[PDB]
Amino acid sequence: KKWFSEFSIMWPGQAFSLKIKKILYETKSKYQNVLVFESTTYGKVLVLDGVIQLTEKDEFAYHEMMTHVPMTVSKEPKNVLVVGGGDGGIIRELCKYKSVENIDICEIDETVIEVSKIYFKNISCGYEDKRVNVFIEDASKFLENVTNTYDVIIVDSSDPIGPAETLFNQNFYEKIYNALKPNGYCVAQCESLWIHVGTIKNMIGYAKKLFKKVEYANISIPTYPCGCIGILCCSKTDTGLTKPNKKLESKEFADLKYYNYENHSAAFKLPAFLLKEIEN
Amino acid sequence: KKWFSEFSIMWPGQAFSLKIKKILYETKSKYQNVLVFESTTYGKVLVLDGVIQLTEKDEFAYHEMMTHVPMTVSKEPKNVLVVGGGDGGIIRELCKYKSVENIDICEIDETVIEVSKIYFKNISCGYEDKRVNVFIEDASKFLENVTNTYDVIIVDSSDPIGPAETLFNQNFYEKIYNALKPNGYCVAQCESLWIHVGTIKNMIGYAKKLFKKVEYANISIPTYPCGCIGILCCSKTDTGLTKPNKKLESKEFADLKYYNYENHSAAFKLPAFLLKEIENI
Ligand SMILES: CSC[C@H]1O[C@@H](n2cnc3c(N)ncnc32)[C@H](O)[C@@H]1O
Ligand SMILES: CSC[C@H]1O[C@@H](n2cnc3c(N)ncnc32)[C@H](O)[C@@H]1O
Repeated sequence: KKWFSEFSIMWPGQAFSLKIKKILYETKSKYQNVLVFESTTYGKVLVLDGVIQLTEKDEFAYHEMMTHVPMTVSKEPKNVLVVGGGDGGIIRELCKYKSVENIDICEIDETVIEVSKIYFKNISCGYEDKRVNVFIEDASKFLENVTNTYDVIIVDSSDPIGPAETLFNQNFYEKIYNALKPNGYCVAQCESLWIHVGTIKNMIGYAKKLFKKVEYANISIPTYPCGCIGILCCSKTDTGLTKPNKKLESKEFADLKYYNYENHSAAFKLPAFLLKEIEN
Repeated sequence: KKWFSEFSIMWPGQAFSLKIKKILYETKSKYQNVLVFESTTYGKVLVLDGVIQLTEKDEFAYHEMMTHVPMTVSKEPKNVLVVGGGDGGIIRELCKYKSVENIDICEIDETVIEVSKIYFKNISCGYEDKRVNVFIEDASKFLENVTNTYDVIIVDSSDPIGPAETLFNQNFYEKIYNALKPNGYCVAQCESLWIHVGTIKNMIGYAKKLFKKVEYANISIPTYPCGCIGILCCSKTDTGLTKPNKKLESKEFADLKYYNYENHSAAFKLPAFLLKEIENI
């Protein structure tokens, strides 16, 4: 009985392994190597170019924090875009907001959507919502001509090596800024504070050229390297994304497993060493 | 270059590994297998029975949260007990409080204190402080017949597989409770909320039979399984441990790399699923 090991040039000197119960699917798509397996203790796992993208056991932490942070701050969002996120976990959490009109997703790799629909039904269930519109395209190309459209943009990308390489540069952030409404918000997956603080500082700096308020939050998730991942939070208004404007009290939100009102703000209380690195 | 991989029945089906620059020391003590190695990206690493105890790069997160949460709540803590903690990290943090009068440490395995002096001098530097008294004993035995003595008890244990087994039971918590002053506090290492909910529920339940207010806080640390570890927070007053009564702003605290006043309280804002489980204790 074998183990899967996640080793990368992006985090050298460390590795995380999961014991494999069985391999479910492996193929090479037009864009990336795609592996799906049942682990013995974290449920099903999705792997792209040898990097864990999700497990069934902990995916809610990431998907709920990335969605409910901006969606409890934006008032009356009508148009939201997911960049990347082919598994559909973000769309799942977005569907819970009954007054959103259009959920647009731009995913480069249609094989990730297919596989998610087949093997991760509890994640990909939102694709059935008739408000969902799917665009199969490089988001960097998709966003190049959009302006003044989205209330919230959620960048749920894979890591900078592979097709997401176009999503971690200044030009992309300008596109996000322009694609947003005047009071719109963006959140984006961003490097772990335990790995490359220099990358976080680079990303904050690209955002701060455009956005009035740029903040960083941490989410605990055991199957990403170092057991955590950042959220780069970008606001066009001065008030930012640290404090929710509403409580998720309706029935669609009863079963949340991570997010709540208090932990929203707590997510932005970062270790002292990081604060010092990003203050200056 | 070889890798070190951390396997345990306490975390089946997963493992974290670190690339080994060089092996520094390996010995079987009277109690456990002791390993020290230099990793390629985390510095030196202390391993006990095949489980990572600390690394140089991230040890401050655990030692600072474990220490400064109770020490900023207790108003005038003069006598403090560390259980376990042979490496010295909690003692280092405690020595920063000039107003502390006495620090007792009870550590079962003196080889771990010896190894820490040799290979972890930036962690073991407090053993030189003249306030520090060292007892080499199973803390379960040590605390029999200690009563109404400590303002703070900090239980920096290894995992419950091995000699720390005697620290993860109701009997231990009766001793802690008796050894603390009437407004004393205890904090105890209490495992990962991603995989140890069973243990976390058992421990909180033992503490709740004695203490009026029992809380749980989480610390981000990448070299413990799941990238986090919790603090079982035990108070004899109803106000508990979530709000500090002092700030760490003086020179002695200039070097803090994790803890601050907001982070203290934020540590206790737990994931929704964990809150639901703690409701079922
Ligand atoms: C699984 S969540 C991360 C996703 O980001 C998608 N992705 C990577 N690069 C891009 C890109 N340039 N545009 C849109 N989606 C992308 C990946 O194919 C993956 O499904
Ligand atoms: C390295 S910090 C953890 C410390 O807890 C110590 N320890 C484990 N069990 C006990 C015990 N029953 N009493 C005191 N210290 C202990 C271990 O030897 C280790 O040095």
